[PDB]
Amino acid sequence: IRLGCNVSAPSGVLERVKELMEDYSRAPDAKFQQQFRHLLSVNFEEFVAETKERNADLDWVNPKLDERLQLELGQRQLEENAKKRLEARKKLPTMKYADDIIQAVRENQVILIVGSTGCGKTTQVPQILLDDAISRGCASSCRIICTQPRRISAIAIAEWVSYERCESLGNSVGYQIRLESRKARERASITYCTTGVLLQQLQSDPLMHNLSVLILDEIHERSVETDLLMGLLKVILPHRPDLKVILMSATVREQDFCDYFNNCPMFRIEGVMFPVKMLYLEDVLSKTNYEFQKRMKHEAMIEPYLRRIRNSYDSRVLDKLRLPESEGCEDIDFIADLVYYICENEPEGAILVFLPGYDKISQLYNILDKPKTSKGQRWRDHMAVFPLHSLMQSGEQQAVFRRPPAGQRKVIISTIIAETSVTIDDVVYVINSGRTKATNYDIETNIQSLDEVWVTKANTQQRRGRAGRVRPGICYNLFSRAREDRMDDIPTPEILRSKLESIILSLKLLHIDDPYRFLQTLINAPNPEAIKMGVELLKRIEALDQTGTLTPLGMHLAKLPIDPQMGKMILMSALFCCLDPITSAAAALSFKSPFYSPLGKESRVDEIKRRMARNMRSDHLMVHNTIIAYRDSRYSHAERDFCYKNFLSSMTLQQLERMKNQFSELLYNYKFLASSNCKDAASNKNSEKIPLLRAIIGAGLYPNMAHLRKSRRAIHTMATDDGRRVNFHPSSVNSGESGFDSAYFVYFQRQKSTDLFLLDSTMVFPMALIIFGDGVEAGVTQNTPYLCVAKTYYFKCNRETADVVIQLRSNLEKLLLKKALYPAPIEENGYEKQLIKAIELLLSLDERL
DNA sequence: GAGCACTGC
Repeated sequence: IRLGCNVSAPSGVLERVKELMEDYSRAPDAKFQQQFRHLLSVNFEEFVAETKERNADLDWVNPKLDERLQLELGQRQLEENAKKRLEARKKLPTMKYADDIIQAVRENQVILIVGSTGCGKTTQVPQILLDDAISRGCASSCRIICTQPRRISAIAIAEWVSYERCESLGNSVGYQIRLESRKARERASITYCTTGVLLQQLQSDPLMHNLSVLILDEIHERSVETDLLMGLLKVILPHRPDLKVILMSATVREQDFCDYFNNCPMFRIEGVMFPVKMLYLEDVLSKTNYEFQKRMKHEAMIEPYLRRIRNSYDSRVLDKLRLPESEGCEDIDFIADLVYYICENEPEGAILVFLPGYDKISQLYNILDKPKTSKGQRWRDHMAVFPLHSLMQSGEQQAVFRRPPAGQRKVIISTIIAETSVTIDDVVYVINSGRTKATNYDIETNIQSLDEVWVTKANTQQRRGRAGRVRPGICYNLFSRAREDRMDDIPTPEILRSKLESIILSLKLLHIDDPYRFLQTLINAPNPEAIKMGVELLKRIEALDQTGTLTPLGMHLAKLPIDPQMGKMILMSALFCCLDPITSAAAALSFKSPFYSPLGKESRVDEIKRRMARNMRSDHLMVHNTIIAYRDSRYSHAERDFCYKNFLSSMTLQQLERMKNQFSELLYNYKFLASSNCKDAASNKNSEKIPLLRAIIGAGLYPNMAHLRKSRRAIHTMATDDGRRVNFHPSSVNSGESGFDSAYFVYFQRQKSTDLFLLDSTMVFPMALIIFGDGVEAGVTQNTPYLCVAKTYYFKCNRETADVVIQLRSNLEKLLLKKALYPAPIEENGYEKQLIKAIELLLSLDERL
């Protein structure tokens, strides 16, 4: 055991802390406690009966509305606005199958519709079912929900379908995503939403009584949400005979979902796309004749294949396939040369280059922008080159979508973001490197890593279609067919990649209390060891008790749309009156940083982050300072100038503001706050006390702790609490800095790439970790009295301070349990405030002097 | 000294 710095507090402070604790100890309506007791006392059969009675609205129909919309449909089908657009819709393959889909839905609870791009299933199926219900005089019984994986798709599809019906958004078609909606009319309507919106609405309507038809789209992508939804339908559907479900998939292991729901009926609907010829590395080199130079394994892969194709290609072409760097993106000049090849030959059209990540995008951009080869210098001024990455601004401007100036060919250098998330319509040419990056978690070492990997066959098939939107395209794959043969069908289903705390907790509000039993019923069952890791984390933050039963705190956290650790932090910031900085930190961790990282500007970005961090040694407080400065720029009508100078996305900043406001409104509704405004002065009295903000941030990121031992940019010797050496990620505001006031840090995420990095950190003080943490005990190790935290970090502490801190923790636990069971704002002059004051006083001792 | 991509009444 190694003893750390002395945490003893002065007698004058100890005296006041004990006065404040004893004032707190002299303390003597709750509808939340009755709801929590009721949830725990009902079995699943009762839960089902009670939710039926509470969501009965769809038991009510409106015969005059039914008659009126039937009449209006028949009439307006003779108007000349529709009946053009109806003849155009009938060109969509899905409309050929309308009557068979109507009949199959009528005869089956679940059907599956399988189709590729252009088939029209997403826009036409909801309309077919809606117009049939209206035609049959059933209109007001029809409420159709169609889930989408992505926000932008929910909006765009809803707007398109609304236009096809000659309606403004909000009549028969609507959309709902998080914090934005254009709601359709209540009945005889189609709503497009993100899958997560529907999952959240299950808390109020767990058996889905409030819709007649559920359409799950893009299930072949195997997001957590749709995988979970399908598992929940196995619980729900036996209790909902009248509910209809239409599953929708691209043709990517479509049979999995058919098998998963008994053997349900499956429609295969043909696509509409222009042909895209597929070339592989052998064909590419046979065209360009590019010459390379500056385990194997690989040799066992390529040599049998070179035998099979020996007569179809020149031997010098085949011989290049034996070079391991011929495949993938390992040689960027090879890729640049293929770009030049397409620029010289082939018809006009844009080039879309799929590369794994930021680093290789930067390399290809620099080669094309500042070429060393004469062939490149000829082409430099004839290309319009756009790097595309989730951290770069290019996707948030218009230029990459519009056609380039005449005589210039657009070249887009992209990550997987342009596979689905981002769409460029004038692309005729795709260079598919076959490489992406993936995050991998190793259960046994508890290490998350980011590794360059081969893409899957489904990825290659998706990238190929990206060349066929306008005219016949070409897809150049930078690997051999032998490499393709070795690729997996699909990416690992993301639920096998996921941390499970939030899911397990949310299931409790649906009365699925045994997560081992339910998650085993998914299409791919997560590792039971990851479920246990999820349950143990939830017991550690006391969202579950030691029996695994939901606590009052756990119920509150399940009702916030954020990971429970950060939900806890937000709730603590309400009690400790730091709401605004803490919701900023939580929202940035839950969503993302507002900072861009544009090509070549990375040291400039580092300097901006430094200035926003204001020497507070926290990436989390840095984000909040950014938000404070962003508000000032709006108040100054300097918003654009501010975002430009500081490399900030105003779109991300505005979304972070919306999320902070959602957290504030929910806490207000749950009676933890007197005001719903996250800036409200009452909720923020402590928001400029930095040691208090470090304490609350620590309370949320605990137990992820690190300890720095080191001197010198500076070199760092630092280890997380598990003993593994780490460094701050270079993008972090603590990388390379020296002179930390404290050697301790908390962090949200640790990740291995070239080193084991902390991607974000806040410098913290021991006494804060001790007050809000666990594994706390006082004792004597050598002859020195100590106080420890997590049974890991042992601090010199005298008896007087130890006994007061241990007593403080007991009262804090008592206060937290009571606020969770009986939510109410902490009154300024009351008993509970005196315990808050005791803690503020102890934490203020670490203020920067 | 480095950052695949989604998302929440």
